[PDB]
Amino acid sequence: MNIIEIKQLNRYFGEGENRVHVLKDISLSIERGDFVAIMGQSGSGKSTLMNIIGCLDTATGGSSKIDGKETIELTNDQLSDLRSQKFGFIFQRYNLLSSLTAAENVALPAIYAGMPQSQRLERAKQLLEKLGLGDKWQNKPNQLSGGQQQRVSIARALMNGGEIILADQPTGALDSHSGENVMEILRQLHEEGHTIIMVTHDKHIAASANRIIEIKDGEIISDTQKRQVKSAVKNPSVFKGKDQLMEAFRMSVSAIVAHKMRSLLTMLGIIIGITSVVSVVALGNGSQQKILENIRGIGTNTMTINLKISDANTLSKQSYIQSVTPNTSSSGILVVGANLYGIGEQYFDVEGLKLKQGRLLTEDDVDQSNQVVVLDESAKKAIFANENPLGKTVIFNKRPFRVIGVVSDQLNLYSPYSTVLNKITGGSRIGSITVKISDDVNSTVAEKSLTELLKSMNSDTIKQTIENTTGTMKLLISSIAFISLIVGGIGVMNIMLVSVTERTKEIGVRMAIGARQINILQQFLIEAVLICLIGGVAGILLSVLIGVLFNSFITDFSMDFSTASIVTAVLFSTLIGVLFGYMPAKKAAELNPITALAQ
Amino acid sequence: MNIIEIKQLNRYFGEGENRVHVLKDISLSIERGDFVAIMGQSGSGKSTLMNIIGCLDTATGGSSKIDGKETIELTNDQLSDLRSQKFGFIFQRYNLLSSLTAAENVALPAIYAGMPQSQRLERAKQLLEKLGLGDKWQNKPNQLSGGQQQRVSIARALMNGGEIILADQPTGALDSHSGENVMEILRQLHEEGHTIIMVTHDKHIAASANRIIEIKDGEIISDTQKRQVKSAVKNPSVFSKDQLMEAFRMSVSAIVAHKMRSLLTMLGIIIGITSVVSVVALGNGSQQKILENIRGIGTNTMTIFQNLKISDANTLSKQSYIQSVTPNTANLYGIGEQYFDVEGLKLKQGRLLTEDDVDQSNQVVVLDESAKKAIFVIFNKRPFRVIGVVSDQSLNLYSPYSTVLNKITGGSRIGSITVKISDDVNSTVAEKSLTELLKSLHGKKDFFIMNSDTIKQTIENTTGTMKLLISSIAFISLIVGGIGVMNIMLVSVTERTKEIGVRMAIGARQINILQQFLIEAVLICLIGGVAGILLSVLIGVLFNSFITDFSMDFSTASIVTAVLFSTLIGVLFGYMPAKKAAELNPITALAQ
Ligand SMILES: Nc1ncnc2c1ncn2[C@@H]1O[C@H](COP(=O)(O)OP(=O)(O)OP(=O)(O)O)[C@@H](O)[C@H]1O
Ligand SMILES: Nc1ncnc2c1ncn2[C@@H]1O[C@H](COP(=O)(O)OP(=O)(O)OP(=O)(O)O)[C@@H](O)[C@H]1O
Ligand SMILES: [Mg+2]
Ligand SMILES: [Mg+2]
Repeated sequence: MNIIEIKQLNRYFGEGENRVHVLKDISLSIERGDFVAIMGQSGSGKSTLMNIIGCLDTATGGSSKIDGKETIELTNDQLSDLRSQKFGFIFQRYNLLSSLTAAENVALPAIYAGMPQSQRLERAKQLLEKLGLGDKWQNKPNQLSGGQQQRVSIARALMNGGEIILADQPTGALDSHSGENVMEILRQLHEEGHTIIMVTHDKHIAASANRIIEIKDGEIISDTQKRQVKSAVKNPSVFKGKDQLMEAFRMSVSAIVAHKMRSLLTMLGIIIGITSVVSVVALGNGSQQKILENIRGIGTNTMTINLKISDANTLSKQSYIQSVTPNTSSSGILVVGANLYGIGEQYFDVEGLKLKQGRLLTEDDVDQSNQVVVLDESAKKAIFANENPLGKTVIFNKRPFRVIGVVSDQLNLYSPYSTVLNKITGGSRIGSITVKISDDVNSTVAEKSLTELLKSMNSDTIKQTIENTTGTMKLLISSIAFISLIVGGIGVMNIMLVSVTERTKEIGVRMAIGARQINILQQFLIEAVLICLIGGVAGILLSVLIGVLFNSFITDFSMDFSTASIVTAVLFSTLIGVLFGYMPAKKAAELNPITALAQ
Repeated sequence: MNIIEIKQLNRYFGEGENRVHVLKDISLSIERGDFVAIMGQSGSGKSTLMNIIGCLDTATGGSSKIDGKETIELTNDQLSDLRSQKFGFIFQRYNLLSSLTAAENVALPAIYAGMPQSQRLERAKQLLEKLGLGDKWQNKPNQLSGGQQQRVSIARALMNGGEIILADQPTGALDSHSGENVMEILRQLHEEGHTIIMVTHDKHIAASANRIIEIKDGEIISDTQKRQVKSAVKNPSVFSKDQLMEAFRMSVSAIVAHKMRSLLTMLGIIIGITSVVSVVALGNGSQQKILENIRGIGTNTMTIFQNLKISDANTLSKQSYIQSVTPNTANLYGIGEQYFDVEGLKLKQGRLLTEDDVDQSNQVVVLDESAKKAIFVIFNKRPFRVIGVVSDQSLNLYSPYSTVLNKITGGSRIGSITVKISDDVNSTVAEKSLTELLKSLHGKKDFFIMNSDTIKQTIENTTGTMKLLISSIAFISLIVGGIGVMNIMLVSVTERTKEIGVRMAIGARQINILQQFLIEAVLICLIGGVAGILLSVLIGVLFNSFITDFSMDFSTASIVTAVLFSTLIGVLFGYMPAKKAAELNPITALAQ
């Protein structure tokens, strides 16, 4: 029977007293196949009605039925089907996409329908040929006159060959010639079985119509028909219960290339949120190595202890003891022109004394009980003043000694324990045994692991301030990485929330021309991940370049990276940049297109 | 004679092959006061010519003279004057500011003309009345139908009473009633001496013009005059505190109109401050605890290992770069008054050697923690009364030097003198300052100075590492937040380049733009700044309360640096784009 059935349709805008009655109990039925022209004074509710017909708005009250199916009760996907294939809409203000070409803007509604890309541009190019724009098929909207942009919008509405053709003032900016051709086009579509509902003010245009309604003050005044209307059985239906993503991907790349700034800035906000978190973790762990190393080098940790060399020999065969020293001293007199410490092979490693000049007590010296002495930094300057002491001799208890090297501090003389127990004091008993406990093993554990291992005192203030300042450096690195991470995240959020919501109009258009709710989320997720995992890649390998640059010029300490921070910094900056690139696009795609088109 | 003289005027668009010839050697002299209607096929160059006449575009070649004065040769403020007082422009696409009410949009061009605010709204409301929109004066453009929007535009163009009214299809989206009413307005203004140039496709509209020109493919085909033009009398030429007080009011509304943009940008600088400050203060705090953990491992001393008198040490202790001094001579260490402060040894139980013991050569000994636990005295068949114990760091015993040189060994010559070098004085400076200070006393030798200062080394060595740390992560976190503002800022203002093109076409001067865009920055900069300096404060309070370890010790140099950097950068990027737009041709600014 009818194709559109409106009854008791009311419409309101505003809050009240700021509220206005815009469509008042208007009841209208349009007969399938008609050519209806709507006329009225500016701001009388015409466009408001057209939107509720084309499923871009939703009336406050009353019924509206397309092919007898109540529109409000349809589902969201069902409604999108109507806007894609039943309705072809010519927007008053032409509502193109400013980044797409003429042809691209025409074929857009056909992508969500689902025809091959090759078929689209040829048709879109032909629609522009009919409407006199074949010369300008590549120009973008802002490279076209208003009248041309209008005809572009016309071609779009005819791209999917929709049954109904809602045309809100489709001639407004067109000359008589261009305008007549458009009416030639619309007439021939009426003649081929199409339904036309056209708002206009030009009477010559309204002449091409069979029926002419007049609206005024939200109510319907006139109703005129020249002829009766041929009958027509309704078309079958347009309801659709992989390639969809191939297209979504192509759209998202183009979009990204179109908005070079927004895109570049966005990925650049992700780039930093990664490298900043990564560079402080690696600068933090780098300055912790040096600081702890500078503390370990201020002295060692040792455990001074029937104690024969075979005890200190097996003591050195552990992995929780890295060096050992048998000990024995002597108090006598020296001569050139005191204390002679009888020490072990590794004593200069057990106490951290470092070699200044010459060499230290080798293994041959302790085996043969050599009469060789290593001098203390102090006792070396006092005896020899500023002259080289290497080789020259000293006399301890009328017994020669050949100076072989100098060491640092914490008169003192260091000779083997075999030479003090054979050539200075005699006897076989030694004073004590000293061991250098490893840096990793626990302190109080070894103090009881040596009591056990020998039966079969210790100084550890460095080993304390090490563990004490490693807990401090932890809290520092840990709490500045947390800042930089929360910083760079809110950095992505801000630039993502802005650059996305700044295209809520674009969704409103896409929804008006057929796209389904999911079609939007597809290309906006693809837009995010595609811009986030390129910013991510650029991120992990921009901090690399920074490390190299740093480790090259900087000498104090090195920037050592942590693959945990890399992961955490990337998986966080993208998990947050994708969430805020999706959330806004979704909230827009679920708005009534006209409410999305008024932003 | 002529109010508009256009000769040889050409115009192109694009880059060959993408280049098009749009206006082709068109010469057209319009007589002052006339009423002209231009017609032609869609895209024949009508809007282009219209923009050139109104000083919104500029021709590739050929002349174009308003009141005989060449246009290109005019200054950027002389044009801005024309657009405000010579031309009233009705834009084909109506080009309203979405965030302004219907009345606000119409009065706008009167700001940059300098009219009181109470008079603007009353006239704007009246103009809307004359166009039938007095019912909707509060409505924002998206709360209006296309036609209504068109009439708001018409109203705006007539706000400054410009002599020339460049109407580009003023009646396209209007019924005949409204359209004719608009024609009644234009027809009367013509009577009152206004010049009218009107682009249209309606012929009934064109009839109401004495002169009718038809353009096709960029050339002029038709030129028809019904009656001769009424003789013309040339009109007079038309060429900061308030100006700014208005721009401020524009900035505040602009900010409140873009709540998200604003809250996000000011949040962008809030972080750029809190981060920089919170890392400078987390670092300086941990440094204190680390440098303290190192200083507590030992002191720094310079032992002057005969000719060594107690008056030497007595004068040595009277410096500010020396904090304590000690004469020095089983083991019984004849030591001085402050020896337990020189080496850092601290008191366990009992007491230390007082000034009465060393003065009286008392026979009292302070025991080492190791030599105290093993035994529990008589040193060389000479009693000694124990009095205390110390911090360990053979058997060690501590007695006065006066007791060892009198009751144990004899002799008046001591062993050495140990001084405790201060924490702030440089080391190698003191090693050469004591060689001088004591040499002035002439008591040399010895002066064979030792210096144990590895602690004083491994603080300067780690303070140089902690410096490079806090200094390079404060540079990161600063560069980070600085770009974070640039991003959010460089978008937010490029987002409104068209708003500028509107303001520039409708009268504003270049400077007028920079005024309200700077005030938009500084006003949003120094609020997020305040929000930043005191949000970091609250973070410190939260950190110092729950964390026992190192306290977050702030710096009043990073506070300044962070703020003055996050604003100077947010201001530089709120201005740079706004200024680059306001110097484009208004049409090129309107196409974005
Ligand atoms: N940026 C551009 N790049 C290339 N060509 C352009 C550009 N802008 C406009 N053009 C072309 O130059 C011509 C100028 O059109 P103009 O703006 O004068 O439209 P018009 O004559 O007012 O048409 P209508 O009557 O439809 O409004 C058009 O044919 C258009 O295709
Ligand atoms: N968001 C809104 N808030 C308040 N009022 C609104 C809103 N949107 C539209 N209106 C009002 O609803 C009415 C309907 O406008 P509509 O767009 O239908 O006009 P129209 O019939 O298309 O006229 P034109 O020929 O000018 O396009 C107008 O009077 C307008 O002021
Ligand atoms: Mg309308
Ligand atoms: Mg035009």
